[PDB]
Amino acid sequence: MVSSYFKGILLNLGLDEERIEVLENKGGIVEDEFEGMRYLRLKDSARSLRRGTVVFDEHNIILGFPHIKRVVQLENGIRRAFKRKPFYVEEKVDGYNVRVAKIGEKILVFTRGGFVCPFTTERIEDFITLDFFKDYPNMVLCGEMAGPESPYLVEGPPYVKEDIQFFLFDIQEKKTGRSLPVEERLKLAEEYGIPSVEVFGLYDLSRIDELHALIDRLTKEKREGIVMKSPDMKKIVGYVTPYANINDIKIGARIFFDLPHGYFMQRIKRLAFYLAERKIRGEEFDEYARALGKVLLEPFVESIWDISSGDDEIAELFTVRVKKLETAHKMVTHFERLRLKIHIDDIEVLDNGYWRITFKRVYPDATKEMRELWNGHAFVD
Amino acid sequence: MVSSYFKGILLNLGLDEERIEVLENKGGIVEDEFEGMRYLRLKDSARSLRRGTVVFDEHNIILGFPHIKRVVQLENGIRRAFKRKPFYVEEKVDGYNVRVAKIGEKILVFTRGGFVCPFTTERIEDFITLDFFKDYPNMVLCGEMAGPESPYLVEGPPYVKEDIQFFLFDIQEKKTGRSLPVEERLKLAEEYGIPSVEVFGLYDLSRIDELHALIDRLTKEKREGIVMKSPDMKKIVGYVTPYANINDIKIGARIFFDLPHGYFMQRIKRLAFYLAERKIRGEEFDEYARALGKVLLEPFVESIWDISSGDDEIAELFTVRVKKLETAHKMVTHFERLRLKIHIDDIEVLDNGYWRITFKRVYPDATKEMRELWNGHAFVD
Ligand SMILES: [Mg+2]
Ligand SMILES: [Mg+2]
Ligand SMILES: [Mg+2]
Ligand SMILES: [Mg+2]
Repeated sequence: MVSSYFKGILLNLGLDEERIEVLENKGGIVEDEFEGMRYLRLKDSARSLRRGTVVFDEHNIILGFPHIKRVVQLENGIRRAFKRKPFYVEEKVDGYNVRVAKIGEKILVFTRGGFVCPFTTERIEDFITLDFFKDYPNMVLCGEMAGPESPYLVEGPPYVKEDIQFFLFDIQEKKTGRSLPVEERLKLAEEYGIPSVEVFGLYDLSRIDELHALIDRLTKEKREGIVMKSPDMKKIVGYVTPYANINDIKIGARIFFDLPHGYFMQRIKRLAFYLAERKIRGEEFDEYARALGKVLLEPFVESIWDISSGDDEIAELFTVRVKKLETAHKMVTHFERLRLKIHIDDIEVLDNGYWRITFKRVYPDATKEMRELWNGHAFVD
Repeated sequence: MVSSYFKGILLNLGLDEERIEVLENKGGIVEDEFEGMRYLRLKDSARSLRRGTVVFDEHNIILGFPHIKRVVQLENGIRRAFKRKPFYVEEKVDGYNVRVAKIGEKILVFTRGGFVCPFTTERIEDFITLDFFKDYPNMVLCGEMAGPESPYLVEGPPYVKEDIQFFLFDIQEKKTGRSLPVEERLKLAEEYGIPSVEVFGLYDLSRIDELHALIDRLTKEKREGIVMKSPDMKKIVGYVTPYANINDIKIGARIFFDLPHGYFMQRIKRLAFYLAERKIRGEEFDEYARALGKVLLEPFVESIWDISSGDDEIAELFTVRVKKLETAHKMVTHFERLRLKIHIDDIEVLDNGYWRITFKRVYPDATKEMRELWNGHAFVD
């Protein structure tokens, strides 16, 4: 299942031989390959080695991201996490996270599960100077890839009007995964001109009313929310806008089936706690209730009508821009290896010489369940 | 864990000794007691022995109910289940199901999991002549207990204006669980004056438009739906109204947490498929969307405000009528044994000599989760 080359590295990191065998047999560790370079992916956590960790050799170990906790009640979430101590407040940007690292002579870009993204790996030179990795070869740039032409999302921040952008939110050490303190990370982003998430400033519990006002502005601006970080990066909590919760449901309800457990319920919960904390009542409350009902039902009913004839599969269209047509071929191979059903729908050359690729992503499992129910399949609750 | 008396009975029914041991160790079979009579309850299925089966001796075996499948698309659900053959259409009544049987010299009433209900056991003589069991001691009357003064629900059919009522929907053999054909069951209900679910008539696929019209009438009348049965009772499918799905969410959203998996999602799904099948559009669609958003959010936000001070637990009030105060004491003991937190809030003697008991049922686990989130606990998605 997994080479003794990689199991030897795990042994030297202190994993037990029995744990390695269980991980190997259960598919918790798997081998992958990018441009001929073999590496190990952690599909499950292995003690200190978080899910999404990748191992190329004894030194080139890129730790997966911790799961960052969210609060649904902002004022008490702050009181619990930070008491009255100060914390940085940054934008939560709605994209996909990436880790950028120098591996051998190559700059590689990893998505959350530890896959090398051929698209982002080709594009990352458009956003980050490679000087950073000449000076800090053992550091990992951590950021959100976000915009309207994304390979993995169909939404994004309003201020990215075309293509896609990188937004730094952390700088971590290889092997240990240790985060730089906020201030040092921000100094490095300045020094190397690395685009950053917006840092709104330094706040504390006493400024809760300014933070509510910020959330209200972000909601009207169709932005995702905030991430709250102690200066030493040891305490991190996120809080998202009602816009983010409502729009997530709208996008998801087109598919409905085969989504992460609790996808819709969690966002209904976050909406209810926002309405409760902000004391929203009267007509304003009614507009949220109407919006929630609309985004749950309208996209879902439309897909039912789509599938009800019997030909089509539920689908999402998206576009990306690539420098080389060869990258588009590599993404098709990459999607096929990820067990996604995605094909090229259109291609256009742009006036700057980039290729704009339109992909169509279809959802056969959600389609099957939706169609079986339409066709009268009977099931127990 | 479980007496050799009962394991001997299971052996004679053909269960394997190893299966019995696994069931015993896992708590899939447990012993219970009512008025000094010991019996075995099946918390898990055991081959042919469905969950909720109870065993008192070699003969007094009362089979649990099959899980009756539902369709979410009525016309195609009928086409799939029945093709163009006729089927009976009965009312689905929103209550709790019961099995009534003669055990020794006693008439006992069992709820779905196989518990003897002390309330319904005391009350059942108000609805069914015990003559039936003099003539058919080996038959089980199966019905819904429904009304505004219910120990287990806080909703019910509109035409039960006070107290609670029994509605027969099946007659089954002891030990085998075999259902009588519809016509024989209806003849017996007539002969013994047993109150029945409304039988709307005999229908087929060709009458789908009359069935949609029926569903529309039932929805406006705040009734639950229909159950479709082949005359031989071998094919049974249910279909519920949009009213039932919306009101279920409204009731459930007061608690929200600690409910059956998929409770809300399943009812959102049923609403979407009704809107799609009936081609509901425009203002009519908007009113369903507004209703769905309101029943998800309003009861939930109200409970958050309730718990936000820190004293109260989420609660439901209900009333029942009993002939004897002693029955009220037995229900408290019964609730305590079921791991419910329910106490007596009020008592009133009625002009007919019955006692009206007001109980308060509280939800400590849902309360705890709701309050932790309000108080700022941070969690991953
Ligand atoms: Mg995100
Ligand atoms: Mg989003
Ligand atoms: Mg029911
Ligand atoms: Mg109901």
